[PDB]
Amino acid sequence: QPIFLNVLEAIEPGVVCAGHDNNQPDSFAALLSSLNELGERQLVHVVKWAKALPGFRNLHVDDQMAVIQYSWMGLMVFAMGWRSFTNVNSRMLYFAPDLVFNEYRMHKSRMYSQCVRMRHLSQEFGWLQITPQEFLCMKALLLFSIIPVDGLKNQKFFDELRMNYIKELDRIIACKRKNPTSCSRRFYQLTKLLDSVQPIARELHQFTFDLLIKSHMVSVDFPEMMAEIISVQVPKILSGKVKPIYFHT
Ligand SMILES: Cc1ccc(C)c(Cc2nn(C(C)(C)C)c3ncnc(N)c23)c1
Ligand SMILES: C[C@]12CCC(=O)C[C@@H]1CC[C@@H]1[C@@H]2CC[C@]2(C)[C@@H](O)CC[C@@H]12
Ligand SMILES: O=C(O)c1c[nH]c2ccccc12
Repeated sequence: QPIFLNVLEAIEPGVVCAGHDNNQPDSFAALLSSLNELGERQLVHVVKWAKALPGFRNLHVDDQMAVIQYSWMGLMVFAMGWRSFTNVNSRMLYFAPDLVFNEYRMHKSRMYSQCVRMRHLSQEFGWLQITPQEFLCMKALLLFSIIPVDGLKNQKFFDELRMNYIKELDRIIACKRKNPTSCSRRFYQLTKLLDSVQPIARELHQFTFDLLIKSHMVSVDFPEMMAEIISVQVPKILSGKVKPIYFHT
């Protein structure tokens, strides 16, 4: 910053619609299918976003795809939680302008427990009085928060990149604090918030995987990219071959 901050703010994705038909009565098939589609559409914005981040191209072409394919879920949840807080003060999950989840939908989606956790994450944005800038940095960092236990092709470039994004988050915290104790206190809070995202993602990873398996049974449509990623990338995470990077133990 100003350089770093300018970029993140300049590349922040715009509003993405789900294409849901809010005129038809709610149903598991319709709601989940809409969530899946929204996922596809968003995945495209995430790829272009990540491929605009400072130094992202320092990563091997294969690792570039790897990081996105593993962290998309977390990235989308953290971003969904930020929208819910700013647009409806966490009252409901603001997936998209045409896809807002109230208590009833949280129930009909059959993933109420997961909606509760995500909504709790949204509430954190308010309790911790997270700023738009702190949010942007954290989200950028989420892209580099999950890798295979055996590392990537060019692991070194990844470490350097992750290290630099952590440094940037530090400057964001320092560029608005006089006390040397307030800074350390904030960083602690932010890393705690970042970690709390992984557990929520894993539960969604397990849920979507199971849904994909019995998709044909429950009449739930899965976009092309979503189906491929969930049947090839997600399993690696659920089997322990790929794991998130926690700040705290
Ligand atoms: C070769 C290359 C160059 C840049 C990026 C971001 C990637 C990862 C990447 N690309 N794509 C397509 C092109 C199918 C939309 C992806 N779709 C889903 N997940 C991905 N990680 C990616 C790959
Ligand atoms: C990432 C999405 C879609 C993008 C968003 O705003 C967050 C939201 C979180 C729940 C995901 C959904 C995509 C489709 C999934 C993966 C369903 O299959 C089950 C959980 C859904
Ligand atoms: O700030 C970042 O994210 C950076 C990634 N690669 C770099 C090289 C020099 C300075 C900052 C960065």
